[PDB]
Amino acid sequence: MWELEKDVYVVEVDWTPDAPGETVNLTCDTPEEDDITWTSDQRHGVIGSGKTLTITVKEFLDAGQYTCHKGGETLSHSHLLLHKKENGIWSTEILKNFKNKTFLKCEAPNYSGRFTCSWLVQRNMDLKFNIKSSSSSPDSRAVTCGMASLSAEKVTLDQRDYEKYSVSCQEDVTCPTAEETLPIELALEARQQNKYENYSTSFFIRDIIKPDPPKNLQMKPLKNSQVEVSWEYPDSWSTPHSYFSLKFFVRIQRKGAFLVEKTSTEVQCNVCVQAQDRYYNSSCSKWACVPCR
Amino acid sequence: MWELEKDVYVVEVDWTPDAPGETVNLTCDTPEEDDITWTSDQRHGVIGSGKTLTITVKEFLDAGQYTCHKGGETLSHSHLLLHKKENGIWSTEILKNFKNKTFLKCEAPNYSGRFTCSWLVQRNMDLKFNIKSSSSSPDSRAVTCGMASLSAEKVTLDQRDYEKYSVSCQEDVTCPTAEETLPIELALEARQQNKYENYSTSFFIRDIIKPDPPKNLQMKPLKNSQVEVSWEYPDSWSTPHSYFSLKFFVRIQRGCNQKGAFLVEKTSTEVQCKGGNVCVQAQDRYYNSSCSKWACVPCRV
Ligand SMILES: *[C@@H]1O[C@H](CO)[C@@H](O[C@@H]2O[C@H](CO)[C@@H](O[C@@H]3O[C@H](CO[C@H]4O[C@H](CO[C@H]5O[C@H](CO)[C@@H](O)[C@H](O)[C@@H]5O)[C@@H](O)[C@H](O[C@H]5O[C@H](CO)[C@@H](O)[C@H](O)[C@@H]5O)[C@@H]4O)[C@@H](O)[C@H](O[C@H]4O[C@H](CO)[C@@H](O)[C@H](O)[C@@H]4O)[C@@H]3O)[C@H](O)[C@H]2NC(C)=O)[C@H](O)[C@H]1NC(C)=O
Ligand SMILES: *[C@@H]1O[C@H](CO)[C@@H](O[C@@H]2O[C@H](CO)[C@@H](O[C@@H]3O[C@H](CO[C@H]4O[C@H](CO)[C@@H](O)[C@H](O[C@H]5O[C@H](CO)[C@@H](O)[C@H](O)[C@@H]5O)[C@@H]4O)[C@@H](O)[C@H](O[C@H]4O[C@H](CO)[C@@H](O)[C@H](O)[C@@H]4O)[C@@H]3O)[C@H](O)[C@H]2NC(C)=O)[C@H](O)[C@H]1NC(C)=O
Repeated sequence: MWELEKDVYVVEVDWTPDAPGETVNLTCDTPEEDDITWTSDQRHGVIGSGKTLTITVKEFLDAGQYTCHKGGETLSHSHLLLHKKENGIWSTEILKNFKNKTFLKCEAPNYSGRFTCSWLVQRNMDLKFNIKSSSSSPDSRAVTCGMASLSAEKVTLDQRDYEKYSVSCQEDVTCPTAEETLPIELALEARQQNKYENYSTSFFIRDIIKPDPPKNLQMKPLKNSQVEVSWEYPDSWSTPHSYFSLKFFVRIQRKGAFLVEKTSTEVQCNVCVQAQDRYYNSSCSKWACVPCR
Repeated sequence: MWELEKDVYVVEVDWTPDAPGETVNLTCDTPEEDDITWTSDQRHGVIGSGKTLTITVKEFLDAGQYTCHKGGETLSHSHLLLHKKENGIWSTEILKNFKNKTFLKCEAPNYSGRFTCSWLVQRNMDLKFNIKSSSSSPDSRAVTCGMASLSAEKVTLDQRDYEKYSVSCQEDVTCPTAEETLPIELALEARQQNKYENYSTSFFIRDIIKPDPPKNLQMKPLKNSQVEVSWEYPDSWSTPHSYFSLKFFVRIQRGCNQKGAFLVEKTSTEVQCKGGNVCVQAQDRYYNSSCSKWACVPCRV
C-alpha cells in the first residue's frame, strides 16, 4: 500500500482467481482509543471496530471511503484505491490504446518547450486524471502541466468510436539552440471510481514536432496556365526563421508532391501545401489549400 | 580603515590642503605587552612605542610597512595604503584614460563568455593588480578572471607613449542562446607603491564583441577583370553558424571603418578590381557591434 494524497491510499492487488489478498492495517488519526467504530461507503452498517482495522482487500467492495466513529461523532476517514495486477501485468482498462498499441500521443508546434498530450478513454464516466514529472532529480527536465480537458472530437478506431482527452504542458528550462541530451519522461495517473492505473512515456521534443499550416497562400498568374504560388511561415513557428528553417511539400488536389525550400514556386495546374523541418524528418503540418483558379 | 588582506589595511584620506587626518590605532598581533617598539620602512629609526601605536595619517610618509620590535627581534608587521579623495572625488592617477576618457576597454571574439580587458598605466613601476566580480549577490553574474600581464605593445597617444596591460576572463554560467538580463559588473583594484585606487565598469558581452578576421579568402577569375571572391567564417566564432549569423563588408584596397565598403551577407561575391587589394571585414548580422580586423588579398589572376 502507498499514499497518493492525504488520506487517500492505493492498494496493489493480484486479480487471479485464487490469489491471496493483501492484508492492510488502517489506523485512525485521533487520540481516543475506546468505543471506536468503522464503516464503509460500500457495505451497510458497521464492518469493524478498534482504532486499527485489519482487513483483506481483494475485490472492489473492499474499497471506498472508510469512516471512523465514536459516540455518534465522526472522526477521520481513509480512502482505498485498487491497482489491478493480472498475470503479473498491470491492468490497462481505463485507456484505449492507439493503432501502435501506445496510449499517449503528444505533439508540439515549435521548440519553445510547450506541447500537448492526448489520450483515449474506453468509457467516459467518473474519471480523474493527473499528470506530472515522473523523475524528480536535479538533472531532470522539469515540466509544468495544465488541466485535462474532454475533447469534442471522437476518434473512430476499428468500427468503434472513442472520446479523447487532452492537456497542455510547458517545459521549465530551455536554451533553444542546444541539443536535448535526455528525454522528457512523463507519467499519467488515472482514477475511475476506485480503480487506479498509470501510464508512462519518454520522448524528445524534436520527435513530436508538428508545425502549423502556412499562412497567406496567395496567387498571381503569369502566362497561359502557368502560375506562381506564394505563402509565409506560420506565426506559431520558432524564431529566427533563418535557424528553424523549413522544407515545404506541394501537391495538387484534383506521395506525388514535390519539395520546395523557397516560400514560392511556379507550376501549371486545388493546390495543397504542407510544411516540415528542413533539417529533421519530423511530422509534417496540416495542409493549406487554395483553388487553382 | 579596512583590511585588504592579512596585515594590509586601506585608509581613506581627504587630500585637501587643510584636512584633518584620520587617527587610526594599530595594535600588535602578539601576546607580549612590554618592551614593544615600532619602525617604518619610510622613516629612519624608532617612530613609536607601546603595544598600540596611534598616528594621524595624511601624507604618504605616514604609509608603508609598520613593524613591531622587542629587544632587537622583529614581531608582526602591517602595511597601510592610502586612497586619495580631493574635492569629493576619488583619485585616478595610476591609470591613463583612453581618448574617450574611459580607463578600461574590453573586447570578446564570441559569445562564449570569454573576454579580455586592457588598461594603460601612467608609470610602470611597483604595480600590483587584481580584478574580480564587483557585486557578490546571488543574482549577480559570477566571473573568474586570470592574472594581469605586461603587454609587449606600447600605445602612443597624443605625442607620448604608455605601457598597456591586459587580462582574460571567463563568465561562470553560460547558455549560448540565453538572453542577457543583467550586465557584467567588474571592479579593478590597482596598487602602486602605497597608493590605492579602484575602477568599475558594467557592460553586456554583446557590446564588446569583435570577431576574428574571415579565413580562406580565395579568388577565381571569370571574365574580363571580373572575378569572384569567397571565404568562410573564422574558427573562433560561436556555433552554430546558422544562429550566430554575420554581416560582411567588402572594400578595395588600392571599430567599423564604414566609408566605401559594400555589404554582402553571403560568403562570396563577384566584383571588378583589375588589380590592387580586396579587403573584407565581418560584423554580427543583427547587432551593430564592433567589426573585425581586415582580411586582405591581392586582386590578381
Ligand atoms: C573601492 O574603494 C572604496 C574606497 O576605499 C572601497 O570602500 C569601502 O569598502 C569597505 C569594505 O567594503 C568599507 O569598510 C567597511 O565598513 C563597514 C562600516 O563601517 C562603519 O560603520 C561602523 C559602525 O559600527 C557601529 O554601528 C554598528 C551597528 O550595527 C554597531 O554594531 C557597532 O558597534 C558600531 O557602533 C563604524 O564602527 C566604522 O568605523 C570605523 O571606520 C571608520 C572609517 O569608515 C573610522 O573612522 C573608525 O575609527 C572605525 O575604524 C565605520 O564608520 C564595516 O562594518 C565593515 O567591517 C565589518 O564587516 C566585515 C565584513 O567582511 C568584517 O570582516 C569586519 O570584521 C567588520 O565586522 C568594513 O570595515 C568602507 O566603509 C567603504 N568605504 C566607502 C567610503 O564606501 C570599496 O570597497 C572598493 N571596492 C572594492 C571592490 O574593493
Ligand atoms: C505507478 O503505479 C505503481 C504501482 O502501484 C506505483 O508503484 C509503487 O510506488 C510506491 C511509491 O513510490 C512504492 O512505495 C514505497 O515503498 C517503499 C518500499 O517499501 C518496501 O520496503 C519496506 C522495507 O522496510 C517495507 O516496509 C514495505 O512494506 C509495506 O509495503 C508492502 C507492499 O509493498 C506491504 O505488504 C507491507 O505490509 C508494508 O505495508 C515495502 O515492502 C517505501 O519505503 C516507501 O515509503 C515511503 O513513502 C511513504 C509514502 O509517503 C511514506 O509514508 C514513508 O514514510 C516513506 O517515506 C513507499 O511506501 C511502491 O513500492 C511501488 N510499487 C511497485 C510495485 O513499484 C508507482 O509509484 C506509480 N507511478 C507514479 C509516478 O506514481
